Amino acid sequence: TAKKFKVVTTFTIIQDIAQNIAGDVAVVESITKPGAEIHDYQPTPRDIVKAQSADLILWNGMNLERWFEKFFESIKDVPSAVVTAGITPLPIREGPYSGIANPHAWMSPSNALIYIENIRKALVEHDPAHAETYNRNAQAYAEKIKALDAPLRERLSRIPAEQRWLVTSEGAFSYLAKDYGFKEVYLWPINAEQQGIPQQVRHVIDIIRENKIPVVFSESTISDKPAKQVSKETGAQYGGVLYVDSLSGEKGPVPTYISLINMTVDTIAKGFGQ
Ligand SMILES: [Zn+2]
Repeated sequence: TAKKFKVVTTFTIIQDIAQNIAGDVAVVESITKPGAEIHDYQPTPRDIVKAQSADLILWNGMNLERWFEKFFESIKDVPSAVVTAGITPLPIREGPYSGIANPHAWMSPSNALIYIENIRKALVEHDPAHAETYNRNAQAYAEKIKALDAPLRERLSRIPAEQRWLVTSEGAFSYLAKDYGFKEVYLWPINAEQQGIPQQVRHVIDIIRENKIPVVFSESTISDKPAKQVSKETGAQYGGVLYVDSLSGEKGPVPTYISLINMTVDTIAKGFGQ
């Protein structure tokens, strides 16, 4: 066991999934820090250094990392793989990014099985000496992720179907909302320039009042102020922060992808009174 194979991912969700497949034979690091906003992140010369010293680079695609392709052309002779191949996208519904793929495909546990398989294939292709380890680690982790779905599905099924309105800040939850049958309401369709402008806030306020939706949420990499303004003006409680675009730090409450899905579903269910 000389040097461990080095994998660099764009953001922390992919880091944790990939590290479970890598096990003990590769080290996986994320370019972005826990808590950092990932869509419009601005890479630095230190990020270039980290990617250039990798043996493999992994990114989401599906219009997530607006910085990645320009960043990756600075990198020489390091292979890359997009980990969302074979996932059917949901289009963004409005705004300047309307009609392109919503990147947040990892919020569906069923989609996460495809993430696992794509990362396994990339590690097996670019580090073939360790293929048996990657294959065994991916099979074990996919078992965990597959078993994850049933308790989450049952928990959220407790909410009456016509009350399943998921009101968030970024429209980051479309794939989870589809899996578990929630109608989707958000203050902005995807992180970008405008986030909590008027018109956005008022439309969401209107939908909450018409349907008496009991709760509204924010997310861990953006500002909680728009969601709190929405809850102040309506009958909705502020349900707290959901995790979607980043893990917490390793010593925080959301250290892993599994903990992210569990925590987001728990916080939603609690917002509806379980
Ligand atoms: Zn996002």
